[PDB]
Amino acid sequence: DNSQVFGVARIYASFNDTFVHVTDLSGKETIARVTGGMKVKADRDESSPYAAMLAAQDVAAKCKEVGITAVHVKIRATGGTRTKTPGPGGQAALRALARSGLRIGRIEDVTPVPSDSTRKKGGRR
RNA sequence: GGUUCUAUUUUGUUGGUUUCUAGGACCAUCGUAAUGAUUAGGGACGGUCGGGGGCAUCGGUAUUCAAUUGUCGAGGUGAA
Repeated sequence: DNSQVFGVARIYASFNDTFVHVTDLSGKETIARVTGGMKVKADRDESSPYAAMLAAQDVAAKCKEVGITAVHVKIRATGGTRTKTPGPGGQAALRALARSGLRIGRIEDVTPVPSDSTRKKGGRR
């Protein structure tokens, strides 16, 4: 209904999850599809870029009803849902958008990056 | 007994002239003969650099908490 011709998307990609939403050019959503929303949860068997491509592709089905052309992605973290490889999966979503009738606008890396990169130890909550 | 005059020396005091001696303030230059390529200390004037200091403000990103919308499972690990 909205017919917002471009919009942003943050690709969240933690170790188990790879949902892909695609919002408009202002902020409010219209469509997000979860990894569990693509039927699977089995914790260890959630990692790879291969099953993560399917969850990110079912986004395009309901995104059709609005009609977003250029999806401008912001990748946060790297992981996804698995059928094969343990480890990365955030590269999956970019392939899903590119294979559908949706277009890529720009690729941005939007991560909380510290200066020195360790795991934290030393101080409160 | 001593007085008086004259000459000389010494001590104190005063004045003109001649000659000689102490003491106080401030500043220039570094010459050459006795260890041999020496501007050794403090700055004033005029430009200049820096995350040196303390305080008072201000801005941005990320995280967390609280409230509200759209949307249904996640987080961890070598497996758990």
